[PDB]
Amino acid sequence: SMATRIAILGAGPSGMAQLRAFQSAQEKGAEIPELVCFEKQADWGGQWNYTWRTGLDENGEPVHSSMYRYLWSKGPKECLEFADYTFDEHFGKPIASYPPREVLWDYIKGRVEKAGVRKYIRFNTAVRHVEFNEDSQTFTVTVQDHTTDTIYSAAFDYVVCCTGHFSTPYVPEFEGFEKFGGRILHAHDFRDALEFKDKTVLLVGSSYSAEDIGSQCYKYGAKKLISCYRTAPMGYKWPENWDERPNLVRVDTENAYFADGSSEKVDAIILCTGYIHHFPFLNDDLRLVTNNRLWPLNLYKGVVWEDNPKFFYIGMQDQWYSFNMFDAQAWYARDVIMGRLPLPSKEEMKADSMAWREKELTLVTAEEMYTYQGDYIQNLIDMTDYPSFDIPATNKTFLEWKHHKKENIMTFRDHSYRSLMTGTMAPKHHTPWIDALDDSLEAYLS
Amino acid sequence: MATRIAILGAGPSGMAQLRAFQSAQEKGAEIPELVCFEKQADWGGQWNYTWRTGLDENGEPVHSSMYRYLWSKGPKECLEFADYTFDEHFGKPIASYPPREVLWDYIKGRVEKAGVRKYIRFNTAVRHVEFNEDSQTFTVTVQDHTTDTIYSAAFDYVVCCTGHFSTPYVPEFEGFEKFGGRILHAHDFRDALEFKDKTVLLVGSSYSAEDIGSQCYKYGAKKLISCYRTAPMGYKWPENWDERPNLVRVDTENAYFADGSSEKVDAIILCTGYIHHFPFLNDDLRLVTNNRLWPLNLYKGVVWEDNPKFFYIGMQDQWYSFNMFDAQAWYARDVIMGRLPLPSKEEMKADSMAWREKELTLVTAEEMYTYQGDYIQNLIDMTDYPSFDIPATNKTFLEWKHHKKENIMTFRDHSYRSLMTGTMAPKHHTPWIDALDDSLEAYLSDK
Ligand SMILES: Cc1cc2nc3c(=O)[nH]c(=O)nc-3n(C[C@H](O)[C@H](O)[C@H](O)COP(=O)(O)OP(=O)(O)OC[C@H]3O[C@@H](n4cnc5c(N)ncnc54)[C@H](O)[C@@H]3O)c2cc1C
Ligand SMILES: Cc1cc2nc3c(=O)[nH]c(=O)nc-3n(C[C@H](O)[C@H](O)[C@H](O)COP(=O)(O)OP(=O)(O)OC[C@H]3O[C@@H](n4cnc5c(N)ncnc54)[C@H](O)[C@@H]3O)c2cc1C
Repeated sequence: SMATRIAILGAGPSGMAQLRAFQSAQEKGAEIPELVCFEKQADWGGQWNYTWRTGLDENGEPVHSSMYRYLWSKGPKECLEFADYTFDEHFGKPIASYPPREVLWDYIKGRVEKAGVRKYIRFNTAVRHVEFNEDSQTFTVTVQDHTTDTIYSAAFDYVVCCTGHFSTPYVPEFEGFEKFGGRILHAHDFRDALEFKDKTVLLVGSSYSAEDIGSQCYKYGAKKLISCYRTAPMGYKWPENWDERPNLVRVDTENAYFADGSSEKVDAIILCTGYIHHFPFLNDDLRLVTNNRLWPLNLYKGVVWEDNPKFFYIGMQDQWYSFNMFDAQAWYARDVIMGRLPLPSKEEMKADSMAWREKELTLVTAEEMYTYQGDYIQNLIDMTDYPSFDIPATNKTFLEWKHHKKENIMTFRDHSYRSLMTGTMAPKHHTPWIDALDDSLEAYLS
Repeated sequence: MATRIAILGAGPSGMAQLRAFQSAQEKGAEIPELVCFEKQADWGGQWNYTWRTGLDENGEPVHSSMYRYLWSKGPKECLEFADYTFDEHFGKPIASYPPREVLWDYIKGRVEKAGVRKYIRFNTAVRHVEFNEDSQTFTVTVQDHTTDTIYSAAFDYVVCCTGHFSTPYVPEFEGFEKFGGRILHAHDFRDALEFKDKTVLLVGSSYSAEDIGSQCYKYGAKKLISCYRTAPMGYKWPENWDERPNLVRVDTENAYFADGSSEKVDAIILCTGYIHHFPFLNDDLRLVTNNRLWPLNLYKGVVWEDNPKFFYIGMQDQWYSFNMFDAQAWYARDVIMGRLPLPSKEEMKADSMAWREKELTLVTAEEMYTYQGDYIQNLIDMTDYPSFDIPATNKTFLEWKHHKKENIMTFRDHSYRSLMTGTMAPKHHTPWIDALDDSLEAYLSDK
């Protein structure tokens, strides 16, 4: 109805938030651009759409989801609630604070099922190339539609990139991998923990993947777990059959050797070494290059590409906050696309981003980090009609979560926190984490 | 010479393409400028083994489907280069079914001698090829992973040598989303010892199934089941390996089959083939076909009929391999160089149709490899590729077929005669089943 045409790449949480932002503005009576969203999977959800598939999907594209069986929320759900679609509204009842994948998946779909935005999406279509033409001032987006096996392009006035940054593995090599006889994989290819039942598992890395894949491995009966770190130990007090050591240095037919001179028989090695920002459809003029951090550079307000401000990136930061961060972002992007918030000059954009980067470098403690992100989110929601929830109250919730993890890393998921949107407190779940062997939504909600 | 060629990939076909040009210039011709792009850090293609699975370190798809303990699948006598013999490379006779590392060494040998490595830009992935109608040139856009830059270059011709056995065809079966063992495609199979003392289901009834089964067996898998969609492999298997009708569904631990059987299974390996997948090509340049002896739209099986400045090498199914690619690369070379002019689109189409009509006739393995030999024969008669004896190579194939029928676990223990040198291969020092060391070093010593 407005003259322009927008392309949204990806229908993960960020892609869905972006459609939702437009749908919301129009429901309040605005005229909005034409929307096309492209998604390579057959259904929306992004990471949350679980697949048994590993490696390359059935059309030959990279498998996107890194999620595995038995995965549950990693932080209080109370911290990732939508300000415009509460947990109360979706579920009709109170539920525990750390829901399984399927439940959280259900929740986010619910919002966009209600919004009726599914119709903007062309599923099973992979983005191949985006180019900007200087003379028309438009982007040409080329895609492959895998349902018809045709490749075609279309012209757009703005492009919002919502393709995530936790799907292309960073996989470093260690000496002797070419002759190790057990399995080597990246966290990205981890599926069923029962595959590692009665086995000795090495996890390389000291971040969330290593904490969590370790825990699932443990909880489903891995015989022994070794996890090893490059910089500093995770530092949690692990179960009896799990130990932390200095980094792996080499491997041979059955054995792993470590930097402290230890050595051990190992059955499988899981690289929990993170991901890279990888945009294979973008040229150097549009393509973001960064490591995982709270403040990537060259994004104004963390979302506008400074070299071509008709291009936007959603959710490319590291994530303490997640779902409502993407909303705050998508709402911003929407508003600038729609002319409601004009942009400053390239010089001020750069100055502003530099200030944000300066402060990022200041940050030492987990507490400072999520607060920094809250400060960021706060800035965004103040500029748009996103409902402004209570950021400091969400920070306390993060703080409590931090503590519970320290107390006992195996039972942090058994606690409860209060919604910052509704005020409702979460009930205890009906089963302790360690004993809830059934990841299904059906079991979680009975 | 005025023009500029882009060669995509430095596997056996890419290397053959470089070698054809180098050869022509060694006999005194002026050749085009050459750029070859390879995404891996070394040449060899499938033969360059990687422990990596899924996506490689730059984020590109892992290319090699090869696994530890792999050896040649047919007589080496059948895949010898007519211009670089096994005798010349190795300085001695060797057995007929060499390991991966040994064949790898042999093909690199030819191009190390030719000095063509300097044309290649390694660690560079091809992203897009476009043809511009107004300049009549191709713009090839690539990412260099050493510098992390994306750039383009203009070319007059493009030869595509990126292979067709690297993007898995992976079908879904009911209940995969809840099975608790591993699911993988043959593409991701690396060490057989990962399946020691385990029960392994192999879905499929072709070469991957035969060979991944055999490796699994030979390295001590407890039990093997292999199931087929159309017809059984039909070989007489070991005692802990059986063939059944197709898998229908799966649950937490169990596999159920079409004949009503059911079994506890540890790992499922899909041995279901690959797809021709060219993610850098638009519909005007992109070949779409299933695995076969005669894909359609390739004139002489190499020239893209819709834009004859674009060429495809090694896109057929492979009885013959390495010297088929040479026959082709030499043909492509000669057309690109002006030595062989092309007919009209109409005759290209008519000729291709005739070849396809015959491909539909083929029933027996013997007819199939003979067809391919007829095809190869046609190509080498048009270029100065040395014409070896195709009928003699056909016999070798035929003997190989027999040995496989007699005993599927000892076909690799036989020996055949080179069709290039006449030399007969010696017996290997170790029976296949007992040769647990896949290394070049072990294969070439005398114990
Ligand atoms: C293993 C794991 C566990 C996590 N757990 C939690 C958690 O418990 N809590 C939490 O808050 N966050 C968690 N996260 C963070 C997660 O990043 C966010 O929750 C959320 O998934 C961000 O979604 P997104 O839309 O930005 O990207 P994604 O969820 O990755 O989705 C991006 C979309 O882009 C599509 N796409 C990509 N490339 C193309 C292409 N070339 N063409 C077409 N479409 C394309 C993908 O198919 C996908 O649908 C987890 C992440 C991982 C990897
Ligand atoms: C598991 C397996 C076992 C086999 N065993 C035998 C055997 O024993 N005997 C036999 O005769 N044949 C065998 N083959 C057949 C095999 O196809 C040929 O031997 C030979 O490897 C074909 O070489 P190629 O150059 O055509 O393709 P490939 O060997 O696949 O090489 C193609 C090259 O293209 C490069 N490439 C692809 N995409 C890009 C890109 N986008 N950008 C840059 N570079 C790219 C690749 O990295 C690779 O180097 C086997 C095949 C498989 C899968």
